[PDB]
Amino acid sequence: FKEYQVIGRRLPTESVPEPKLFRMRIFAPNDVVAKSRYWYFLQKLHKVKKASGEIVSLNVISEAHPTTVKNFGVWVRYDSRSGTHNMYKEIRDVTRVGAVESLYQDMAARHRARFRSIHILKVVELEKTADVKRQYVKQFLTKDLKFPLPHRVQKSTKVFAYKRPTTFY
RNA sequence: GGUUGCGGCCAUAUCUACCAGAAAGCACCGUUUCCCGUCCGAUCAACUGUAGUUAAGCUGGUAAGAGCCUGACCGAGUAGUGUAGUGGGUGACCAUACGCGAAACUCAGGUGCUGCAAUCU
Repeated sequence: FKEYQVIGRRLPTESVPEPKLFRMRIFAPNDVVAKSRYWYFLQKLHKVKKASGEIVSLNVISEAHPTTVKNFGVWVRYDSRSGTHNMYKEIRDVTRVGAVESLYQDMAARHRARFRSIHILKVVELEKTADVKRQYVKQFLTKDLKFPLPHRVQKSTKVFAYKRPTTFY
């Protein structure tokens, strides 16, 4: 994934030139999917369609500080078999892109919700801990977090081995 | 501009209710010998433009009007739908992708225009 910015005009009509312009932080894998997802999200907010309209600018937004662990709040409208829900998941990730990648998996695992079902409504780095509502984020926001990785396992490149394996760590 | 004759598109011209109309024209309007037609000179026919009148018609104007039209990132890019999938879903159906795309609804504006001929403070 990447987080494309997509800006789009509509078109110019005689009588109304210089139209309003719009902008979306589309989390799309590439220029081409960006430009879909933008228009798919436009077509649900305005009376404009890729034909009667135009993209202005793709710009790939990069994470400002991409080696800092962040608590990303994300709101999601996802469509079930039955009915469509809102949500609010929180994701400890080092970028928006990684978060929103790893949300789509988390949605897919926990709700069988495919990428095409989910909308990413808003994404937000949460400044304060406390605003982190979910327990499963909160775990890792503890004063002096130490833990082990019990039951380590070794990928032997060979078939056999003689030493008889161990899970010490 | 008004009016008349013949008109074009055929309600932006229809309808409902209330006001205004100088000039001309229109009209209502008077008469029954003749042609003419009726149960009945009302209609139609003829005669006068004389006795009268804008009351009605006709025209124009008014109405948070009915209707009619036109438009709008008003609703709705919805509903629907053409194509695509070894997409979902027990299925019923649904979601997406490339496409086209309504109607009610909501608001705004409008409410005959116009041709030829003739005529009129």
